[PDB]
Amino acid sequence: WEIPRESLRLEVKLGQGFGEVWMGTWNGTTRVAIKTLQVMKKLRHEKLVQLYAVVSEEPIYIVTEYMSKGSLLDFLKGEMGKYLRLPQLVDMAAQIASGMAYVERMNYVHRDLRAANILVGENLVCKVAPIKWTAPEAALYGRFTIKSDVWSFGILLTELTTKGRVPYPGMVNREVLDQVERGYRMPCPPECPESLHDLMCQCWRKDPEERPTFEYLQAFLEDYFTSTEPQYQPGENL
Ligand SMILES: COc1ccc(-c2nn(C3CCC3)c3ncnc(N)c23)cc1OC
Repeated sequence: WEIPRESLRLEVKLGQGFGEVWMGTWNGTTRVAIKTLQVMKKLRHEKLVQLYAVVSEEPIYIVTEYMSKGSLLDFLKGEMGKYLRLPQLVDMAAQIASGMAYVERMNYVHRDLRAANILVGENLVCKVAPIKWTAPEAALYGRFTIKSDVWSFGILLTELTTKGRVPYPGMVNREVLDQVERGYRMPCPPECPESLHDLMCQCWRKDPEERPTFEYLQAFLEDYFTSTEPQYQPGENL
């Protein structure tokens, strides 16, 4: 996994803050993402951003596949938001579901699944790479599980369907926590089918063991326009 420092060229800054992320070149021939300051060495999946190489002595360098559109959150908010429509958004949701199903199967917990933590490439490829996105049992008692990730996935569906807005518009953290424990849940967002809001509701069940698996979510999302909304019609935004 270890590569020589002189094999890397750092071209453009992409982000900063703990360290930075650059776009660059590996071995003079490969566009890569470079980040400066073991799970990533074990995990492998087409919907998981792929580690390429490391420089493991301070100053440390992490080298992964390049994702050309930046974060899903940035992508949704930018020039592309205006044009995404439910079939695109449902498709991206399904890809992430697929990523998380691999994580499910491998026995890992992600713990911070949300749009800022997903990357987007060419051709709408999406890949896996604070109260408001967190399941109550996780936020309150540190019970982080795949089931709390499923909760976050529910919140990400709303980010997808509102094209990147903050969940719980106008409420502050303390307000979200209090309200959600009292049984509040986000209503159906404008022009988004009730059947998809119902999936969100399934992710936000109080009993973490009653929430759907990712394998279930992936299959539902892949099949959505044949099995669930065979008669869908694009509207003004979705
Ligand atoms: C855990 O390691 C990383 C996680 C995310 C990114 C990453 N971050 N970024 C941008 C910085 C804000 C999103 C990327 N852009 C394109 N491709 C990428 N792979 C990235 C880079 C990483 O290392 C190269």
